Amino acid sequence: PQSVSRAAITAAYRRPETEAVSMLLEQARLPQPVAEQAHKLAYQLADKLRNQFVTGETIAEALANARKLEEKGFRYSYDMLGEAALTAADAQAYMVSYQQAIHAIGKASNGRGIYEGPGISIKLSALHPRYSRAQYDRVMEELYPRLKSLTLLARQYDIGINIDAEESDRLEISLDLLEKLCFEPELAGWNGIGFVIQAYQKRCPLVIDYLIDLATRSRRRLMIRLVKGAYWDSEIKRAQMDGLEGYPVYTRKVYTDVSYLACAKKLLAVPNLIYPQFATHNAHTLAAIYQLAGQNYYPGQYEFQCLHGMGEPLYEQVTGKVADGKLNRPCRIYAPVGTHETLLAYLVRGANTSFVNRIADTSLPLDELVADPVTAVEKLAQQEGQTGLPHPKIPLPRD
Ligand SMILES: *N1c2cc(C)c(C)cc2N(C[C@H](O)[C@H](O)[C@H](O)COP(=O)(O)OP(=O)(O)OC[C@H]2O[C@@H](n3cnc4c(N)ncnc43)[C@H](O)[C@@H]2O)c2[nH]c(=O)[nH]c(=O)c21
Repeated sequence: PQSVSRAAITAAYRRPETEAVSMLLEQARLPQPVAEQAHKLAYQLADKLRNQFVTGETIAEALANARKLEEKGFRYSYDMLGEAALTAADAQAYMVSYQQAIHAIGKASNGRGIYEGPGISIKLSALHPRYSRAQYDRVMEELYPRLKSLTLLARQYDIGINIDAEESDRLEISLDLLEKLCFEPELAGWNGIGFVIQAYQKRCPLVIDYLIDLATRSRRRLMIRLVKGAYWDSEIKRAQMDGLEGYPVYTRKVYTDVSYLACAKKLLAVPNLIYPQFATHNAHTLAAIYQLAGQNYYPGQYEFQCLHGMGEPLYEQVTGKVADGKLNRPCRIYAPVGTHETLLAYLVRGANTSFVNRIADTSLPLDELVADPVTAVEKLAQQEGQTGLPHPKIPLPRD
């Protein structure tokens, strides 16, 4: 059974890009004081940037190697990576591996809790055979009890447990799993449940409204990892192959940047209901959130996140003491754990390296690198005669 907010999500599924962008544009606005500040900071972070991906083969080794950056203010979220589960036995192997990881992480956490201590990150596609194409009934029957069991194990140790986000046609299933989990009696009062949402989806703002509703109804604070989205190519491909009325995601990168900012504001507005975790390696996005979060930061207000191997050089400037030239804002490192061989997944994941490749391009000016998304959309509208038009090289599926 659904709440009104929950039922509201469907409509936005693949709504016209011009409409979606129009609704959101001004919501992504940086106040003038904020915008100038964010630009200056963004500039100095990217400029400083213009001047290894596996944390450990086992969780014990990952934990051993974590002190170095934890001492500097970083936090960690560990994920036992590997291929999607194909059989129930694969799923169970992953289950066993997650359980063992939680005992180890919990022990190392040693009562640090869900904010300051490390946490676990899980992938639903690891926990159910052929999840990408699995049926609702079977997921609820077989996946849910695993998710609940892992979550209770994390509560026992008081560590955060985060649910990943995958392809857009998995969204609704994942939300049902989240809703049921939030009403478990044994989880009452505990706020360590975490969930990923993807800004590149047109449904994202509506998903946020539902999450706010859910946190309210279930009397908790949700830990929400806001990312841009990792599956853009395949989202575009699948909609074309299926001949849909439109895309579930934006087709221009700047639109996703606009969406991320508008969504970040919505998250920050409700400190009682949400602990926002801003996962980005983009220097402007970081700087903007930093200013948007306002004055009088406190540790439990929010955190940044990044991928191991991609984010440290940026966040070395952010996490740490102000006396040392840092910003004193925590960053949680997402740390893949497993045999280095199984790192092939990393290589498997252009779209997702937009900013990091652009900052590597020393022929690209820093000022265009850290340009305001909203301002850029207005410029595009000026040139093209209308706001929020789809990428010119990507027509609708039925074209
Ligand atoms: N897991 C997860 C967990 C953590 C801790 C992090 C930090 C990230 C992920 N995650 C990956 C994430 O979704 C992004 O792919 C990644 O963080 C890179 O984004 P960012 O650092 O913000 O750099 P950017 O500014 O260059 O953005 C790139 C981003 O823009 C979108 N894009 C690209 N091209 C586009 C076009 N033409 N039109 C619209 N949008 C376009 C893409 O989203 C691209 O990624 C991750 N991702 C998940 O989906 N789910 C997860 O659980 C995690």
